[PDB]
Formats: sequence, C-alpha cells, structure tokens
Amino acid sequence: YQIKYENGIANRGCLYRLKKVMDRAKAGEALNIAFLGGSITQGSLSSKPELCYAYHVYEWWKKTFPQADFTYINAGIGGTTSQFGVARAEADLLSKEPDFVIIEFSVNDDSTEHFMETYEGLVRKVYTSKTKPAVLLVHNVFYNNGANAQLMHGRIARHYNLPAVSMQSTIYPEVVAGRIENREITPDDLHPNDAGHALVASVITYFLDKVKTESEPDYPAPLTKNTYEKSIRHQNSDENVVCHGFVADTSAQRDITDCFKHGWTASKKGDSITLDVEGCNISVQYRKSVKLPAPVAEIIVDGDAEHAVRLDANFDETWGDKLELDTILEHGENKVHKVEVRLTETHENDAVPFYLVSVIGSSEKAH
Repeated sequence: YQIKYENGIANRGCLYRLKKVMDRAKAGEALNIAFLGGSITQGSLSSKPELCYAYHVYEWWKKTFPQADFTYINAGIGGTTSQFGVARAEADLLSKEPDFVIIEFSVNDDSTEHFMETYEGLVRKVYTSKTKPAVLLVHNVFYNNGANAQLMHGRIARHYNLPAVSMQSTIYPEVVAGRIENREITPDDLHPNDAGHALVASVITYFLDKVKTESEPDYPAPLTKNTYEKSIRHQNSDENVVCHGFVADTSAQRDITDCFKHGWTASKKGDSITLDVEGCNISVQYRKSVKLPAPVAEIIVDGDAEHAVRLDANFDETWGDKLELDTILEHGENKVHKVEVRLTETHENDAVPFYLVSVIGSSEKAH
C-alpha cells in the first residue's frame, strides 16, 4: 500500500499555538502532551501501552526535541463521547495543565447536530482554558464502511481555525481499494492493532513534522447553541443528594479508566435517589453490564413520571461493560431540576447491582 499523507490534513488551521509549543520545546522547556478521546486514544487494541498512537505521538515530541522534558497525559476512556469529554475535561485533562491536546472523538460521537453541539462545548472549554493549549483534532474512521463524525467535527475545526488530521482520507482509501486487508490493521473494523496504531500515528507525525519545518484569530461566537460548554457532573460528593436505597460507592478510583466509581449502587426494587441538578440539559451515566442479568431503573425529571426514561443495565452487546450516557432533557428550561432514579426491575439471580455513575447538568456559557 501507499498512503497519500497530504490527504490526511483535513484542516491546516492556525498554527500559532502549535508553533509556540515547538519553540518552547526547542528552548528545552518542560511540556505536557495530552490526549482526550475514546478507546482508540486509551490504546485499544495495541499489544502494549507503548505501541498505541498516543504514545507514538508522545515519542515524536521526545525524539524531535531531546532537550525538552515531556509528560504523557492519556485521558482516553473507552466507549465514551465528547458529551462525557466536556463534563470530565476539568478533572481529567485541564487539571494536568496541558500544553498540547489531541481531541479524538470522531468514531465515538454519532454524526449528528447533538454531537456537533457537545464537541463545540468541549473545544471551547479546552481552547479557552488557563494554559491556552495547542489543540489538534484527530478523526479516526470505521473500516467496515468508511464512516465517521468528521462532517460535524470538521465544521467546528474550521469555525475555530484548528488543525485537524483524518484517517478517513488516508488509511480508509487504501482499505477500500483492497491494498490493506482490514484484519491486517484492525480485528473489529474500529480498534486498530499495533500495525494500525503505527499508521494512525504516522499520519499525525507527518503533519507535526510539516508544521515544525515550515497572531491568533479573534475568538468567535459559537456556531451551535453551545448549551454543553458548562457541564457539571453530580456524583456522590454532591451535598444536595438524598438516598432512599441507593448507596454511595466510596471506593478508590485507581485511574479514570476505572469508570464505575464515585457513584451509587442499588440491588432492590424500589431503591431510589433524588438529586437537584441545575441546567437546561440533563443526562445520566450508568453501567450497561455484560454480566447478566442486571436491574432496570427509570429516571424522572421534575415529576414528569408519565415520561420516565428506562435505564436498562442488561447490555445486549458483548465486547464489555459500557459506561452509558443518555440525554434525558435537552434545550429545556434553565433551572434547578429535580431528578429521581428508581429501580423498577430486579432478578433473584442478578450478577451485579445497578451502578448510577452521575447525573450531568449542562447550560450555555455566555459569549
């Protein structure tokens, strides 16, 4: 095969920040290199941590600027979207004071206006954060059909003048032409193996090298309604929560990939919990278990019990447990909402309790 590396540059964008980082690296400064994304960022399915695309890019910085001290920040969490990204960005990323951030959600997000809005919130939050990091968008692709959410994400890339690179226009073309057979680079048409991770990194490093060897735009008003930029998780530390059967999980989170932490569990029909959640949007995070059977709950907002949403912990897929995030209220009234979650179905032989990870309240941050 032969990749057309120039076709990987989906958006050149404004290179001011990225070139400032390179200049700091050249001067031998200490720099924080970060990655925020789904399972491909976390590193699935590389055979070792050092062979995922993220570590390859990290190794690029080290090798290109041996005088600098780099710190590796991998904030990938498998099977999650930019909607979780904007709510976790402060804790998982921005608290680490990153100098360079890859954002990688284009095969996690669906290609919809909803995800355009959540990704815009994430991009705005990271781009305007204290350390004013260089941001590079990375767009992976599904190898079974060529799909991704780059139509939505790319609109955000062009709106903010951000650099962006794509596998949809580099690797997938060699797959569809039959010069790379899918199983050479991915066992499941989504997660790259070692060979695939090295190809993904090569597309990214092609661009980083071009930038290195080659005044910021005015920060614009949002393109979408941008109602997710402020996204606050309500977890078991929240002082307005009242349990009636649900019990807080106080166990240690070893790291962020241990994602069923800081929430609450329940095993019995009728177990419930009530939360006060401010915003115009409400979403809920909970476990979908491949260990079956498991309980079913309902979530009710502002007593609208006739319109409860069913949260079923019985996962019908097999790759593993999913950290589900369901949007319950969108573009509603911005107020303190009452939220209740109650268990509605249990089984004598339930393998696991229901795990309520968070309720997320969101609203616009004014421009």
